[PDB]
Amino acid sequence: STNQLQYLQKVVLKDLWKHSFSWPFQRPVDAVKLQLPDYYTIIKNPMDLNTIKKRLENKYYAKASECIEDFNTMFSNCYLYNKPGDDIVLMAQALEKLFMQKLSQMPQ
Amino acid sequence: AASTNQLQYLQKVVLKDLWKHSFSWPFQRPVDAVKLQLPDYYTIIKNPMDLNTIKKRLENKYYAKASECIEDFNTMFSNCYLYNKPGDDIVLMAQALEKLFMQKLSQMPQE
Ligand SMILES: Cn1cc(-c2cccc(N3CCCC3=O)c2)c2ccccc2c1=O
Ligand SMILES: Cn1cc(-c2cccc(N3CCCC3=O)c2)c2ccccc2c1=O
Ligand SMILES: [Cl-]
Repeated sequence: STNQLQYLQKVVLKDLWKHSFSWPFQRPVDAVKLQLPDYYTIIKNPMDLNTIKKRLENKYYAKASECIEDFNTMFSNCYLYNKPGDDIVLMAQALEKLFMQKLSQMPQ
Repeated sequence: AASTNQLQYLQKVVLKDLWKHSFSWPFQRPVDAVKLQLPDYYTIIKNPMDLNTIKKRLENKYYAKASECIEDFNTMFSNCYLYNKPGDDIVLMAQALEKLFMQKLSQMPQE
């Protein structure tokens, strides 16, 4: 559905980006820059808001469910790599909460 | 009453179908950290959550909104991801359940 894909692009992604905690998720985790020796090894499918945004712009997704899967991968990647109480985890959870709320207002 | 309809859906459809999934069994009761010999689980997982706790809260009309129940579901999953490691079987198992959760959430009656 291009309608749901449009909502994910114009509402969900925009609103997550506006959130004050979005900045660490705004581009791929650059494991060389951040000195994370194991990240590319154990996180099999890195994902971020900018990749999702480019894919929606390029009409890469066929259904909204594939775009939603990328959002969930971005969040679970962060939980899987990090530890409870980490600040990055606290930011991801606030973003996931917002994501979960805006999905509840998805049309169709 | 719109919250009630969505909570009925969460109870009778989403929770039921996750429970039916072959990978649901480790999530059907709270993680028993004593039984499982997990010395740090209760220390670092601040709000443990499981399918039986959610089932009981739905049966006891504990939630006021569907969003509060959805929060417990997400807590169940992120707890698992946060405590465990990428590639763990329990993580693969939660990811399958989480995918089903999002699929059934997509058919939630907009009320
Ligand atoms: C989602 N996420 C994000 C960051 C993270 C923090 C600060 C900065 C950046 N930036 C900025 C541009 C490129 C870049 O990588 C990423 C991170 C750092 C250490 C461990 C885990 C994570 C993580 O899981
Ligand atoms: C969600 N989850 C579940 C289990 C897990 C596996 C097998 C059995 C049980 N059971 C059965 C009855 C009580 C009980 O605790 C829990 C687990 C084990 C080790 C580390 C993490 C986890 C985890 O994160
Ligand atoms: Cl209501």
